[PDB]
Amino acid sequence: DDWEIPDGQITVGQRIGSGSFGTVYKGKWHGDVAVKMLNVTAPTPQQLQAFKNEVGVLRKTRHVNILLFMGYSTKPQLAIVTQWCEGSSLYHHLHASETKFEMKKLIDIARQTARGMDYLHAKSIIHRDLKSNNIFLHEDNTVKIGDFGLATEKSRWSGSHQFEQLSGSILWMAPEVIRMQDSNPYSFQSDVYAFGIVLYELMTGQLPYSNINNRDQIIEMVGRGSLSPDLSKVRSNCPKRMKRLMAECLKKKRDERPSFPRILAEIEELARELS
Amino acid sequence: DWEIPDGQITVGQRIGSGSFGTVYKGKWHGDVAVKMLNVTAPTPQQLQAFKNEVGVLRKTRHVNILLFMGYSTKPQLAIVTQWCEGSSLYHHLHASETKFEMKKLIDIARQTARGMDYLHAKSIIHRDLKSNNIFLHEDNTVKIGDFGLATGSILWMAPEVIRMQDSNPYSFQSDVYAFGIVLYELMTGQLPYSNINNRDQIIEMVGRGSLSPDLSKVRSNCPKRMKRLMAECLKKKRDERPSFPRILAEIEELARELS
Ligand SMILES: CC(C)(C#N)c1cccc(C(=O)Nc2ccc(F)c(C(=O)c3c[nH]c4ncc(Cl)cc34)c2F)c1
Ligand SMILES: CC(C)(C#N)c1cccc(C(=O)Nc2ccc(F)c(C(=O)c3c[nH]c4ncc(Cl)cc34)c2F)c1
Repeated sequence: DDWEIPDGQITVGQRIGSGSFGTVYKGKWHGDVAVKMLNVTAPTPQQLQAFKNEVGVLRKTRHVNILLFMGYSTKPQLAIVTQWCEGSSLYHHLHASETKFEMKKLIDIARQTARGMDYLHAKSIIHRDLKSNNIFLHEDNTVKIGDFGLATEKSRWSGSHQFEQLSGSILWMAPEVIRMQDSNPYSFQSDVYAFGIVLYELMTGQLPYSNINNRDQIIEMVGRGSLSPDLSKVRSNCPKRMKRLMAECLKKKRDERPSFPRILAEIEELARELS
Repeated sequence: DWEIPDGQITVGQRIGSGSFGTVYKGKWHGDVAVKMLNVTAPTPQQLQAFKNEVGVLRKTRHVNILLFMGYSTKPQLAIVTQWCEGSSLYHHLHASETKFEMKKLIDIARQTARGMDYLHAKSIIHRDLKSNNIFLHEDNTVKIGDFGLATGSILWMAPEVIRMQDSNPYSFQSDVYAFGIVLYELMTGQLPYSNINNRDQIIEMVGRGSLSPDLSKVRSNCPKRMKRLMAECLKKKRDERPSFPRILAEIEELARELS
């Protein structure tokens, strides 16, 4: 295969992070790359299948707003090679750094994120974990959507042990995803809900549910339909179109949420109005 | 699969002519560029050129190479890529005469060498590298393409190429020479031979080895290692020029030394 990179070519440099996703390094290969390695010793069946699936998903993508897949290696380690992203995630900017973006820039971040997601859905790819920490602000001018924490081990059990491991994603999980009444409750429409929460973050500067003190309460109440983000907390310069669009993306009945083509078109119209 | 069904792309403003056909800005999950052949039936030559271009572009996944996104065959042959925002390096250096700091000039050289190293690793010869084919996307990321008239090549032609030595005088080393001329443009802010008035004189004298770029025009803060590298890339004899892995390594090292 054309995207396999022979052993010896990549210089694997600094370790950036390790976790349930494997280990990510900065590397050199015709310039800067990121290298995600999924095993150290002989890979398990699970690891091999996770690697094959991730390469298969990524190889379907060629879009400016989706992390650029570049290649893979299989020996001595399973490795997925992509572009290097330079900067911080949207989550890090908004919630860890007190970055103060101008509204035109908040809308551009929304617009680029919507382009990437519209593209994914056109390629029949449900992201499954859209959230502001997976929206990379590369060189502070380009959004790159990735899945920067994809767990290699998948649980077999549709259960409440899942919520610990997915604690970093609870705020972006649609109500039907929380309730898990289907064995795989993820859809294009659950990605749209997550995008609604991102809109909330951009237009309020805050995470939803900031006054709820524990995750179990969020899980219970969002599941029951008794907790919803406080939309009144949008900043005074929030455009009217964004108030409407955010409420539509957060609709409790999944089939009432708008599609990404419609979301994108609305945000493109807004951006034109502000320019 | 990369075929884009008809009707999905909104074809917008006409930008210019391409290497074949016509380039437009378009909409397709965001901005794109679309190069279309606006004929009702393509010739064998046109179909082959389309196939060769899609085939080459599909082999590329690198931040410094224009991103291929898809193609269409009906009703017209079309090649779809990312839209590049900004201007070419030619435009910045020679038209706007944008005043870049030396750190940025070196970064542009470094990014161009990454893209070219990548191409040559993928067994792709560019054949028309020049500053008009180096797009400065968002004023800071190099995208190498072959933009034709959307953004004229004798100044970048190695002596063996300009003298028409044989029916196909191109090689990785003629790409290296073209890169040497891009280095010259970056480091001097000028085109080579800016004082020579006649194209035929340039063709004759560069081919013979009696005219070469005036390296005295390099800016006083051009690092010595960059000037020497440029001179190596510009060697009149093809086989004396360095490979891109060596070029890239040298630029990476000299850039590290500056900062
Ligand atoms: C298409 C989709 C649904 C999206 N969207 C998806 C599905 C599955 C996985 C990924 C996915 O993105 N993989 C992946 C693979 C290799 C990596 F190195 C990294 C990775 O951490 C980085 C890749 N550059 C980086 N620069 C800087 C930093 Cl700090 C980290 C990285 C990575 F996240 C994306
Ligand atoms: C891989 C290689 C050897 C390199 N390197 C190569 C070989 C052959 C052709 C091309 C090649 O680049 N094709 C191509 C196809 C479609 C286009 F729309 C355009 C195109 O003008 C643009 C694509 N975005 C653009 N943003 C802005 C503007 Cl002003 C123009 C464009 C284009 F140049 C590249």
